[PDB]
Amino acid sequence: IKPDYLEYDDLLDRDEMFTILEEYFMYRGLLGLRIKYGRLFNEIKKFDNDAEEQFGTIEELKQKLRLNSEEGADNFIDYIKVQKQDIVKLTVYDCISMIGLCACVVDVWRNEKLFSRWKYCLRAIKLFINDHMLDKIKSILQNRLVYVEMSKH
Amino acid sequence: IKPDYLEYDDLLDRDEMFTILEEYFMYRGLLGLRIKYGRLFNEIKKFDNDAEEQFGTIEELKQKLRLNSEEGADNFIDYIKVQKQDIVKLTVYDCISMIGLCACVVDVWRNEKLFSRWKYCLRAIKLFINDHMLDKIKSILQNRLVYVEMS
Repeated sequence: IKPDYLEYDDLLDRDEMFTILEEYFMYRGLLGLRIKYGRLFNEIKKFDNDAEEQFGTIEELKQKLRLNSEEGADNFIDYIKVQKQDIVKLTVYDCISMIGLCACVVDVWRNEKLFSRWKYCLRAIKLFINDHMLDKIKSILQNRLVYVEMSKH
Repeated sequence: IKPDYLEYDDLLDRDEMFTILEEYFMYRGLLGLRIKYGRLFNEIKKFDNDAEEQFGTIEELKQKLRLNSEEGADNFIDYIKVQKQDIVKLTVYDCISMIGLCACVVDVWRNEKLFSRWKYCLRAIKLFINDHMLDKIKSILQNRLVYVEMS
């Protein structure tokens, strides 16, 4: 039995990166951010700054992708597919931004009470981020948490 | 890719009973009941009446098990185990009541904001309800979706 990552402060080798993301999008997509999260989720939450810098503001995407419309989730998927196409050589930082983007998008859906749409973030991650990139993200989060430890003490 | 069951109105052979329960406890345990549910979840929601009749009120269970305490989830699991060892011959209706019981319990945890504890309901289901009983429950829910239409 694996741990619950909502209030998890670590990221060990035994922890699966995708599962962390599954729970992250479930919890953020259903409960939102006004909740106690652990150091782990708190790090992933910072991916939001990246996403805005790379893909634009959520207010813009919301209008352009018509996120809250019936075709909103399908549009988001096509948009993600378009992003993956258009980027010349994908870096781990693209993948990080992309996650932050999903997070911001899931916020829009939660507020609209389209609660089942958090699933689409996972579908998008699967399309955008391969196992090799998930490893690199996990390695980065592990480093970032080690520094958060130093900062604390 | 399987469907999302939050607003699902059916229950087909291809739908796995455990997965339905996974999502049910996730959604009820995190969002609660003031949400649009499909006919499927609405049926499982009725398991609540069963649970009260068989295991007692949630107010009492909450006090007896001290559900919101640090040991609350472990206590609930113990409770489930005890109840199972105790039942001479387990019926599908015992399993149904037990699910309703988990549902009522998850409500307590949600209100306390112990949001990760919904997982324990699944752990409890796995202990209490074998695949054979899950099939019988699925069969009943399939009938009930029909019975409801009739009415």
